Amino acid sequence: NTIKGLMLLYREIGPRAPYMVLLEESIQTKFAPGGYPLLWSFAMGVAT
RNA sequence: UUUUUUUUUUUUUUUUUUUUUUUUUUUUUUUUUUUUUUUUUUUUUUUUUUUUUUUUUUUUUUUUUUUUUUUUUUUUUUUUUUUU
Repeated sequence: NTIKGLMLLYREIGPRAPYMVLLEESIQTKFAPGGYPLLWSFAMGVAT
């Protein structure tokens, strides 16, 4: 559910969304793993 | 035709209970660390006219039958007798 909301937030940000870390947007913190540690940990499991 | 029966007799106020006694702020975490140009192949080579047959020969008028012969009037019964 949290991931689904984030994708809508990413679409809402605009053309500056991919360069969020470069501009150091405060919205970036909500995107970082830590708000969804369980799925991210599973995601890194298959990724590796 | 008709012959019975066909008023009434109880009871019918009330007696409880009905306030309250707990809890009810907070103590975590929450940036990032990879990868992400390309390396082949990619014209064509065959074949592709024609050779047969394709008139006709039979039959195809007719021969029977086809009027008629019966029957075809009628002959019974057909008021009433209780009760109410």
